[PDB]
Amino acid sequence: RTDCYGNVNRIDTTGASCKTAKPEGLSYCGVSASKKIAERDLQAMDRYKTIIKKVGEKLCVEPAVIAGIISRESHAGKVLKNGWGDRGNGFGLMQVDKRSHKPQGTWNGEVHITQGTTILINFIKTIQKKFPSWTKDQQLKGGISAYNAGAGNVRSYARMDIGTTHDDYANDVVARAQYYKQHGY
Repeated sequence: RTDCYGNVNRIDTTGASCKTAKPEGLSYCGVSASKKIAERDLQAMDRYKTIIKKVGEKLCVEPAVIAGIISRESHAGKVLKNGWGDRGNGFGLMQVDKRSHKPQGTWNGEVHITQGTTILINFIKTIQKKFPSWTKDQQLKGGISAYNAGAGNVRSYARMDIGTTHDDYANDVVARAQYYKQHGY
């Protein structure tokens, strides 16, 4: 159903770096900061809950992981302009980069979340192949990190997020995702 690629609850996380938290207005960092940021985005997220869950169920990925990416990438659409990110390259709740993939659908619909989620799954698969001695959940983590920085950037489990935006991509996302999971996603 939703567990084909792992369980976010089983992944270890150090959460948001201060590079991510500060700018969001927090005076502290880590897992609790991630969750606080996730909570500030819940109401906006809730607007798309049904769709997030429908796509997760379709593709056999946890809806909370999709929600976590959404929060991180666009704050559930709050920082977008007609679906575009501030540099004009990312499109949609999940911020598909127009330079790498032609964007499909409306910015906040099922087509878009499908596309973004598919890209994610492809990164997961690549990591599964690249490190077949990792556990499924570890692989999920690596797939999320790659979503931000590419598969090439994942050379180990411990330092995967170095080189991602704020050096905390997946750790942050996973912490946000754990908050979501707690909230019915």
